[PDB]
Amino acid sequence: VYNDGYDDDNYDYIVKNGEKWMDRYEIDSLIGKGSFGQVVKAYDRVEQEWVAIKIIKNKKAFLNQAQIEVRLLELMNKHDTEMKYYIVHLKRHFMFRNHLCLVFEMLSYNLYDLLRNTNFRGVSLNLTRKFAQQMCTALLFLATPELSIIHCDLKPENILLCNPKRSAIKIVDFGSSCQLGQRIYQYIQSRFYRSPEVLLGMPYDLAIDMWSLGCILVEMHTGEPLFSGANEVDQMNKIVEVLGIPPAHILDQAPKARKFFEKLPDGTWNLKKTKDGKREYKPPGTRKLHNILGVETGGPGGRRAGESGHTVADYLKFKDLILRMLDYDPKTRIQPYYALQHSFFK
Ligand SMILES: O=C(O)c1ccc2c(c1)nc(Nc1cccc(Cl)c1)c1ccncc12
Repeated sequence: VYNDGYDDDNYDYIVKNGEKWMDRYEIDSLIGKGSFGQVVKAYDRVEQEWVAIKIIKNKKAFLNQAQIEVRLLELMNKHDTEMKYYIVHLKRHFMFRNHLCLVFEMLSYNLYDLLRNTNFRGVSLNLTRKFAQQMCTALLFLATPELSIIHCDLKPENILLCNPKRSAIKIVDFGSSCQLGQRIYQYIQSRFYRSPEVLLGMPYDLAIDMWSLGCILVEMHTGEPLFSGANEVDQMNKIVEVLGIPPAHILDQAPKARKFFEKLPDGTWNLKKTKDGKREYKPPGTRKLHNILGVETGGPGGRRAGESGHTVADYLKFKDLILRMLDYDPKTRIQPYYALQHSFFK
């Protein structure tokens, strides 16, 4: 009784291995499920190639959002820049049995899958560098004036390997993305990678992606997330643990500022008083990124100690660029063009 027997009770098209669609697509198997719906592996009998079909849920709310996602992907293809090689390519889309389907290029595993293969010990600084450089290029593509696309959900699971034996990557899942101004949501990023301006309920631009990328690169080398917030309040505190109290000029304009801080008569800002009055966090700015990365002590947990490619100078450059991506001020946060000119990329 769900789409004449084609959908389950959760608005998802029941994937039948071996089904042939529109005499063109030979569906192989289901790759995985997400909030939007499902992604399946399929062969295009026409192009004689493998593709990944993103099947949106048969529900108005999910359809209306995937329409924005399509227009954003089509607008990206209208700009034949080399930089969109770090964005996944949408080949075509169609409606099949009341489902909007997006035909993407076939890719490999996501960066979180990669971290799991290292037992979350992390990948090398050289690999992290290559991930960083491709990602800043992708962020610079979206920063193009005619585009001005905020991704809004950058996270390791949204960065895919083109091939499991190489370092090339592509950003996927633009389902939460918007163009500047046309921002429609206030609760947009994944907690672990949520920018302080979003946490504080302030206006946001394309810089929120840069913040997420900074959190991604640190996790890609250490293997564990930089800010493991169990909720919005725990998230904002774990950031303060590393970067200190947000500057007074940002907190003076944050609608949600009193969710995490209180203004002392001094004219200064400080964390709220936990009800229990107990210690759950380190004092602000006392959990140093210097020691998180193991700059002078052999890398994250001393794992890279005595190994090529992880010199003290290499970490000093890495820590500097990361601290520029983790700038509280979205207007001073390093932007993709100048991030690419950072000495960390030599
Ligand atoms: O959203 C996109 O733009 C998007 C675009 C391409 C892929 C994708 C998502 N997700 C994939 N895999 C995947 C893995 C787990 C769960 C889900 Cl739902 C999907 C995948 C695999 C291979 N090649 C391309 C893709």
